[PDB]
Amino acid sequence: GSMEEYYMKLALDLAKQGEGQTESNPLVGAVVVKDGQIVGMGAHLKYGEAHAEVHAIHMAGAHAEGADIYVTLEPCSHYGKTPPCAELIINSGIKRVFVAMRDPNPLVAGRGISMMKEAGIEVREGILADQAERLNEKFLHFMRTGLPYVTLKAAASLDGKIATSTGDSKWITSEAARQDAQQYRKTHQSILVGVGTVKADNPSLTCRLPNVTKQPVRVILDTVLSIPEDAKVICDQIAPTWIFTTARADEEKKKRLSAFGVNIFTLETERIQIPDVLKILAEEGIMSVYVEGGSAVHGSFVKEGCFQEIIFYFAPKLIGGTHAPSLISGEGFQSMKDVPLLQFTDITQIGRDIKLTAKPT
Amino acid sequence: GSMEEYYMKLALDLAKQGEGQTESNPLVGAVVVKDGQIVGMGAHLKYGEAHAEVHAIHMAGAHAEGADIYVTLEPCSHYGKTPPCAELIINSGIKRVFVAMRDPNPLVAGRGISMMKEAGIEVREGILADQAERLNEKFLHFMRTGLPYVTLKAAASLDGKIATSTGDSKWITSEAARQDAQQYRKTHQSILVGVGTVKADNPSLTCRLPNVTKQPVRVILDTVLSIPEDAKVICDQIAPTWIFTTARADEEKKKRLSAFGVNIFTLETERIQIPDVLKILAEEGIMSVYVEGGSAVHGSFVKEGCFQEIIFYFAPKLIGGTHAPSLISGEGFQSMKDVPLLQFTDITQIGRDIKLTAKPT
Amino acid sequence: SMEEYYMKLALDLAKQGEGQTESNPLVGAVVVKDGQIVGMGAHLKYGEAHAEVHAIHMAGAHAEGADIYVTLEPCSHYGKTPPCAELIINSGIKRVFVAMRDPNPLVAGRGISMMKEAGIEVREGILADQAERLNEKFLHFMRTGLPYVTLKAAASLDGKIATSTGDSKWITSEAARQDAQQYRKTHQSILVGVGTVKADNPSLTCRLPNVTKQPVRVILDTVLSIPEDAKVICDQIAPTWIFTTARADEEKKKRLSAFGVNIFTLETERIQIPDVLKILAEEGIMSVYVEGGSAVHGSFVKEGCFQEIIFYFAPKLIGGTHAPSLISGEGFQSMKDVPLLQFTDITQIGRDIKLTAKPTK
Amino acid sequence: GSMEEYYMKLALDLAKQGEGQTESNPLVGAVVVKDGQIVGMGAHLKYGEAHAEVHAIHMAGAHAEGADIYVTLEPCSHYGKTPPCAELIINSGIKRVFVAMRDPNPLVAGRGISMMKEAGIEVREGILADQAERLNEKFLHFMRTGLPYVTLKAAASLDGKIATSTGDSKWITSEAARQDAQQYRKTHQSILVGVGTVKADNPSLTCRLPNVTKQPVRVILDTVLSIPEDAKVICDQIAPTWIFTTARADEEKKKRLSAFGVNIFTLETERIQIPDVLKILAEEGIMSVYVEGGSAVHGSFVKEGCFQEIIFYFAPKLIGGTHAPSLISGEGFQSMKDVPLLQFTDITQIGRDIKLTAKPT
Ligand SMILES: Nc1c(/N=C/[C@H](O)[C@H](O)[C@H](O)COP(=O)(O)O)[nH]c(=O)[nH]c1=O
Ligand SMILES: Nc1c(/N=C/[C@H](O)[C@H](O)[C@H](O)COP(=O)(O)O)[nH]c(=O)[nH]c1=O
Ligand SMILES: Nc1c(/N=C/[C@H](O)[C@H](O)[C@H](O)COP(=O)(O)O)[nH]c(=O)[nH]c1=O
Ligand SMILES: Nc1c(/N=C/[C@H](O)[C@H](O)[C@H](O)COP(=O)(O)O)[nH]c(=O)[nH]c1=O
Ligand SMILES: Nc1c(N[C@@H]2O[C@H](COP(=O)(O)O)[C@@H](O)[C@H]2O)[nH]c(=O)[nH]c1=O
Ligand SMILES: Nc1c(N[C@@H]2O[C@H](COP(=O)(O)O)[C@@H](O)[C@H]2O)[nH]c(=O)[nH]c1=O
Ligand SMILES: Nc1c(N[C@@H]2O[C@H](COP(=O)(O)O)[C@@H](O)[C@H]2O)[nH]c(=O)[nH]c1=O
Ligand SMILES: [Zn+2]
Ligand SMILES: [Zn+2]
Ligand SMILES: [Zn+2]
Ligand SMILES: [Zn+2]
Repeated sequence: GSMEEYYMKLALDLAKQGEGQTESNPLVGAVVVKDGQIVGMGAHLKYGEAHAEVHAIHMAGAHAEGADIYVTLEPCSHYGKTPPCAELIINSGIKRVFVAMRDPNPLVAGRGISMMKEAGIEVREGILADQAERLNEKFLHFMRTGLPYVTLKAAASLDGKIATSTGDSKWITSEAARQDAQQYRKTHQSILVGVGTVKADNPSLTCRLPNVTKQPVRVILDTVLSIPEDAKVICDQIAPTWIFTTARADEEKKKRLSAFGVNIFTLETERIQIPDVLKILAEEGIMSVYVEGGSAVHGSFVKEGCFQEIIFYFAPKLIGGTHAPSLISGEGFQSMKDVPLLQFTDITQIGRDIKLTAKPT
Repeated sequence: GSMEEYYMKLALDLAKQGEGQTESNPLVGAVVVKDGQIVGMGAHLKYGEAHAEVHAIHMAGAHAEGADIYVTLEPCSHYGKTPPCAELIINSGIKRVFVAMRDPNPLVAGRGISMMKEAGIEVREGILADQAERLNEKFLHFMRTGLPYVTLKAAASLDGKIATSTGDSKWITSEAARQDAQQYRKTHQSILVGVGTVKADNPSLTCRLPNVTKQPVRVILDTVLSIPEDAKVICDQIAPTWIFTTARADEEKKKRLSAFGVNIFTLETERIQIPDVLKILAEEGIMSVYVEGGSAVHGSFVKEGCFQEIIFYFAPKLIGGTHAPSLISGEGFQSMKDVPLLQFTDITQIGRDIKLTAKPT
Repeated sequence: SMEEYYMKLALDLAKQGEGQTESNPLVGAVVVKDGQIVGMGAHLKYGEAHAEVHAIHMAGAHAEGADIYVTLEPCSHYGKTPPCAELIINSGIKRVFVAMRDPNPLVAGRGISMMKEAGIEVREGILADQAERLNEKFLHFMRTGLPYVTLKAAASLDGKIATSTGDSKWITSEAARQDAQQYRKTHQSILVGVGTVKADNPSLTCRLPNVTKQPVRVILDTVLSIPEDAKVICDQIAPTWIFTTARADEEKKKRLSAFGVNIFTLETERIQIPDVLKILAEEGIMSVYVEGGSAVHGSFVKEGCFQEIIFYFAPKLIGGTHAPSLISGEGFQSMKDVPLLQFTDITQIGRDIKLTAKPTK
Repeated sequence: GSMEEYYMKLALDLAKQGEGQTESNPLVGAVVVKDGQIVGMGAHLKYGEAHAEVHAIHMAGAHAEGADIYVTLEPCSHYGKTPPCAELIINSGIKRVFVAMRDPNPLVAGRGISMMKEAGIEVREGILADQAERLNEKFLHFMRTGLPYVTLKAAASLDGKIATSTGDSKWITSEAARQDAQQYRKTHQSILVGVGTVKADNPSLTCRLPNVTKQPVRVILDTVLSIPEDAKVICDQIAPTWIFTTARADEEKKKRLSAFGVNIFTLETERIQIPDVLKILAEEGIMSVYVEGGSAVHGSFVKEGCFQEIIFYFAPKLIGGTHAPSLISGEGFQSMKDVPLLQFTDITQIGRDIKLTAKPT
């Protein structure tokens, strides 16, 4: 093993400790070494609070002076919700710093390294950038593309059906699978679904796990605003509800809905385009979207190539039926030469079910 | 551990040396031990020829006197193509017999143990029973139930499509996967497909893997003989071809295909009944069937509940589209409370694709 | 179990302070609030903030109502600053998880009761074994009052530490000697009899990639016949302490003191191991890595003063009736008087085999 | 991964089944393959009985005509206890022959391969020669060197003492490891010790494992024939007892013992030389010798380099004692550069003891 590597490693593991506590902020670890001895360690633990460097340097005490510091992400240079870390590093008299990777965030891009270099501080980057990458996939993708990180999820029988030819779907996959699916209602800032789902299952789309601290944004794709006005996603006040329609939506009805706190987004088109929906979500602050329902909705996402992750749960059952609804509705790909290739990322059993996850290639 | 278990293990390993050589006969092994030494070893190597016991007892010679013998399957007691092995055992002076499991057929079951018990021989049962069962899974099924061991095989995209909405399916699963499937055209006595597949692809349905001892019987399902005599099995019958048709199956055709070697069967009904087909083959000495033909065919087998194994190859590809052929078509179950629950027995990544195999409860 | 997850994190945090705490034990601490990790800490510098202090300070306001996991009983005495148990009480923490109690019989349980008395819930035992391993040597020193002793020896497969001519330069491999180097990092002192210094003139220094400190080199030299030009007396690389008796020459002791050598004069005719151990403890040496000295080893064994024994065997055979064996000296008279040890580990390093054993109770 | 070597692996496995029934004869296996099918199998199961090729060809019946045969050893062409199998192969109609390795008996070797080739049989050879070599390690050694295959076994403390300075040896290693030691008194044709080991233990050197059959030859090294007139070996009558002595052997006493069944070999040297006794022993048919003698005896064997294998049993104990006897005494090597390098073969714990086995390189 290496020594500069052991330190960046410790920083990555320190980073993991904030997983799911930092909301929109990324996971970050910081470890200060002075005279070959660890004197400070830190991690971003809570959104809106001290960053990793702040904790590490404050712990470092007076050994901060002339010491080294390893950060999994480049020290921020902006005056946002927290003061600049780059500034804290230079004002604490840190000799040299090691950054695993640059913060793609528009208002920090490379700016944090320049701010420390011009102050004489030696900056080195690259150490374990691969794992630093695996640490904040969503945040990163969002900062680099401007579009939310999209995950598509569906449950189905082993022969690919999502219900019988009569629409029965009461028990396709076990409770263990459903419970596993709930994790995603936490790693994602929003749950996305078509109104067909609301009309059919009148879901709560809210997370029913333990660490309830910030319900996810519930997005509804409703082309002609036919959503039932009595629906949970409208009269439960449990979480933010955003609906996307077109000019074909009824003005009066549209006024009644916002009266309940629902935020409507009227698209200047005839058929809700997925790409416009994503861009708008990104612009409102949504960094991740968990697309749960609408085989047609999944179809639009798959056809336009707007997904980073695909997650299917297969049950050891066979539904059959020529007219039984399949996993992906909509247009579809004409011939094989046009169908995109994906790669399986994880195959794991959950109860009696199988969970296959794949990603674009 | 146990020495008894070692001998039975050895017998089991000897039995396998005849795989794919014993035809309809089950694999069987035997080892004779005298005064703690191995003096005889044997297995069934050729159909219609000596059984394991005949080989082992011969090799043992005078050592068979007062010795023990371990056999994987109950020693025959009838008069097929070899005199009763129980008699051979009795007259060799063998004192004790270790039997893994009894004979499948309900009429000849235990008749062997009884004879030997009558002659004063000690018969022990159960040692490595489970492994003996796996060695002749299909055979044991045939005898025990009176019907073929059915295996349904299919390959589809991750979203369960057998082809694009425009019939294209030229590239779904990897060649490595297509290759892994060939191992089934070797372990099954028959391969079954529907005429739909015949005219759509014009398959050979022949085992290409290195072993070429005999040709899996090519069973085709037709209803009116729309099968293009212009190709496939018809032309150059590399192996036996059997077609199941219905009364209204023309006349000049029915007696025209018999002109080659095609054995045409004709069902009474107007609707080809699966349970009738499996019974017909069971009569024809076919002990196992490998079904890969059309989604409809699989649908029938599934609705009828006539299958012991399901093997699905999933490619990391999303074909999508409504009207894109799915894995199983036809009737299917309308109520989710009527969908039979199966169990996954093996997950295996093959090339880029995933191989799922489930068996019924 | 989240309990174990948090203690494990506290344990891993404690490790970061290895070799940086002098006589202070390694300790980790993590503060959890509403299911979230809000504070982390470990003792990193001798004479500086304890783990509980870093963790609690990081937790900030979140400490109120929070949970804290600590690998060792929080101190409870009143020195320059408030004890850690008092800190916890003040911060508003409602539950404490302690892996193990203070080793000092006079303090054990003191911090616990101090915290319960303030209405705080205290749970003990979580990962005690690991918390025990973390400070093994420290714990032993604190419990018995003597240093933790490891005896190490390299020898041919037949028990010889050199040929009959004294030739021993490399019986074991480079890899094996490099491995043994590790114990020079984990012990505060390395010990040998003068014989080793006369025969091999070793430096007895720790030459690992990272060495912020050198272990005290202790020499047992009855008559003070050590060569004044030996490395241990001239390299100035590490402290060198010698134990002699009254037979030692005063002017020589003066010459050696001028070189920085620490000489202890025992009031006995022979050097007693129990006395040197006692004097080393009085000087603060909690661990001793004993190598050179078949006679030295013999004394440590006959007196029963070792906690662990490590033998490196080489795939070699050196004969010799006069070749030196592993443990010279008196030895046990009868096989019923020989204490039974227990193999703790068996590993192969390069072409050699490393065996470690510890006595039994 | 080829069928070519699968068949040979099989033959090897078949041959393994006669282990410890072969006696002097080597374990051999044969597989007859006709038109891609295993039609016959065999192995040498009993001494003086049929060779592998016999059983296999018989079982192959008429399928032997124009078939192949894989043998783990060159088919014998001489008339020993049974006729020539090479003759058999030919007269059977078999055309190809795969031999794994040629015969060791120089005069009796080569012929087989030649005898066959002379009949038009294509003889390929070398397949799995590696495995075939370990199968009969001792046998091949004896035939290739004319010397017995030697094994040195010893049981000592972890510090290399085989007794206390009092001579007390009342069990260093556990009974479990003592029983593990018995296995060798079953696989070696003779067990050897020095007279010292007799007039200080009066062992019987007899075997005590189920199915004892023949009892190994007991060889004693007695320089002056001072062996006690009454000793379990002299008068037990359990097993043969050979003694090697010199000129200084009392003629009277020599005669007495000869009347008791003891065969005496007098050497014309002043001291007994291992190479001479190993030469005599081979001449008398002894192919292997288990040496547990004494440290002096082991020293002689090591010094001469007269051993193929060394097995040491170490107990989790420290005996100590500068005068306690060591593992290998005698002259031994003066310089580490002179010391021969061995290689660790196997490391296995037996109860609380450790069993090390090594071989010269
Ligand atoms: N039918 C199945 C699923 N289907 C469930 C529906 O998608 C349903 O709309 C959501 O679970 C509603 O979320 P909630 O009311 O807010 O807790 N999901 C599964 O994982 N397996 C199945 O078998
Ligand atoms: N289209 C695919 C499959 N398609 C299977 C079809 O039924 C096809 O007609 C038969 O496999 C043809 O057999 P033959 O080699 O001509 O004798 N099967 C697969 O495992 N993967 C696919 O992509
Ligand atoms: N004789 C052998 C050993 N001998 C150990 C002696 O005590 C030797 O003086 C020290 O290891 C020298 O250490 P230094 O590098 O000068 O600081 N130790 C080993 O690991 N293998 C052997 O063969
Ligand atoms: N002393 C020990 C051994 N002692 C080995 C001696 O060679 C001893 O004479 C023989 O094992 C005696 O066998 P028998 O009485 O003739 O059946 N061998 C061991 O493996 N462990 C020990 O502790
Ligand atoms: N969490 C984190 C960083 N976060 C960077 O700062 C943004 C958050 O800024 P703020 O509004 O002040 O909280 C986020 O967008 C990211 O680009 N930087 C590094 O200093 N170390 C840290 O631990
Ligand atoms: N092959 C085999 C057995 N086969 C038993 O006999 C049937 C075959 O009978 P036969 O027509 O005479 O070959 C098969 O149905 C099974 O129940 N029995 C055991 O004696 N040992 C053997 O090796
Ligand atoms: N056991 C064995 C062979 N044994 C070879 O024959 C010798 C034994 O001869 P015999 O005295 O007749 O049993 C032995 O020295 C070995 O070299 N040869 C091969 O034919 N196949 C066999 O299975
Ligand atoms: Zn910052
Ligand atoms: Zn039979
Ligand atoms: Zn404290
Ligand atoms: Zn032969």
